[PDB]
Amino acid sequence: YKLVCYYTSWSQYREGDGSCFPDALDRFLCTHIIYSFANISNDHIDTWEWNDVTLYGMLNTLKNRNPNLKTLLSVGGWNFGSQRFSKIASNTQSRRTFIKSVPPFLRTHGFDGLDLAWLYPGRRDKQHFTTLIKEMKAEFIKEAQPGKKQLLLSAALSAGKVTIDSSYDIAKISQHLDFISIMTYDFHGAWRGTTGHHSPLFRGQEDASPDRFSNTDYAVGYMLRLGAPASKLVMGIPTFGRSFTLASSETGVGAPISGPGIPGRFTKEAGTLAYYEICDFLRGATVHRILGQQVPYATKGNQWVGYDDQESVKSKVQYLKDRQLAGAMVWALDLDDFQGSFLRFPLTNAIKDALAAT
Ligand SMILES: *[C@@H]1O[C@H](CO)[C@@H](O[C@@H]2O[C@H](CO)[C@@H](O)[C@H](O)[C@H]2NC(C)=O)[C@H](O)[C@H]1NC(C)=O
Ligand SMILES: COCCN(CCc1ccc(Br)cc1)C1CCN(c2nccs2)CC1
Ligand SMILES: [Br-]
Ligand SMILES: [Br-]
Repeated sequence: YKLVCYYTSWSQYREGDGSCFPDALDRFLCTHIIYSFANISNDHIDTWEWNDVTLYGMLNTLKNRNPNLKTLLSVGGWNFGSQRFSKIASNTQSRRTFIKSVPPFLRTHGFDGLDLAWLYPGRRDKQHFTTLIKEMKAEFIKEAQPGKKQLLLSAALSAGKVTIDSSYDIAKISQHLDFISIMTYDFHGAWRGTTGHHSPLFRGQEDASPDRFSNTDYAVGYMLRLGAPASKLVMGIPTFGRSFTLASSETGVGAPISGPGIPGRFTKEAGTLAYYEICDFLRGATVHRILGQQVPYATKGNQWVGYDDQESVKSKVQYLKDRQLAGAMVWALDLDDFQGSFLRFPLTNAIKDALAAT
């Protein structure tokens, strides 16, 4: 089984024990660690943070004692230009420039592959996205024909049915990618103005859910139905939770809200909490496991957060193995309890143990 784990460079700037650098990562925890994110500048792949070369080194050092560990560099994100990615994929000139720039950059900085995290191609760039993936794979094939270990090509794909329908040609890009990480979190499941778990495993109670596609099971089944081999499918599991400010004494799935939850001390973003922030939050809170959805939420005062814990990620790993998928993907290592402030990496270690069947 694959255990694909993301590291985010901006996590270095977090205060106190939130500060996360690649040397805090257990070199044996994951089979693949993906560094997020790299830039596209002048139609070339390039660094993003000022100390990216150094952090690259800290990350790829981890393979010294661990030769099986593979690393990829992720390009894209949600604070990208996105028009830039479309320009590179649509403009043939920019496309050849980017594709040619990638293998030497990766070899120079010690990465074993590239990860595409374009969010999102859209209706206009579905075909350009397919072309980009095909020609990227072709250049990787050419670069290593003289008996070199071939560069890997992966892609993080949305788990949202609408985005999947408008953005991806699944059966075509699946034959070129080494694996597909399906982002089975950030689901916009709940009715508007209402609490909902952002990463439920199953639909759960039928009349308590606005639609059928806003759950992990549906997204995995759909991507399989569209022609993605199970052996190339890596199911994403979040080490973060989605939070809401309650508007009433109702604390269940479906309760009214006035907006996003209060930002955590370390990540400082309304509506989201890192898992260690959630561990701090759990002191004094009540945890209810959503019966049909197999994931927990925790409530305290006017605060509601749907998250994943050790039991729920064990359940999700059992799901992916029953489906015979390639493994699990984790977003993100720096959002797990990496310093063990509440052992270390509790959620990712739970995923890793659960991946070891029986
Ligand atoms: C990522 O790449 C983009 C594209 O080259 C950079 O955008 C330019 O940044 C310079 C410096 O601030 C500006 O003067 C230009 O006007 C920008 N051009 C465009 C088209 O956006 C961006 O700075 C890069 N980011 C990082 C962190 O390296
Ligand atoms: C409002 O946030 C929406 C963006 N979501 C969540 C970001 C977030 C997490 C924790 C905190 Br605390 C604050 C923000 C990301 C999640 C993972 N991501 C990818 N996974 C694989 C490749 S790209 C897609 C977008
Ligand atoms: Br419909
Ligand atoms: Br359907």
